[PDB]
Amino acid sequence: MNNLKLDIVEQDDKAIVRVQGDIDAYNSSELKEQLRNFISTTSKKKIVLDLSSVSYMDSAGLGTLVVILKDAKINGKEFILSSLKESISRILKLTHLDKIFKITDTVEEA
Repeated sequence: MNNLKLDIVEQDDKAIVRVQGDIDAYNSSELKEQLRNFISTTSKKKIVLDLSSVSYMDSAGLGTLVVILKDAKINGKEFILSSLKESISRILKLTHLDKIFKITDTVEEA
């Protein structure tokens, strides 16, 4: 219960958010609406969505990142992701999302 979490930080000039959970319809449901919150709450234009705890990501999870971007552009901000597992990494390049939201290995790319 209450498995999906988000570890938002801004205090070093980058809105880094360690997602804590995997992403199917039990969690993409929630990871979405909380990340749409995050995009509004976060004052840093630079979001680094650190997926270092995600491993599985379903089609509802894919569409969620596409939601998060569109809310970024509403908010006039950047949207970047980080910490790509073999799965997750593939599932960003699988729809060319790696050019849409960039991607980074680490904060040294971000």
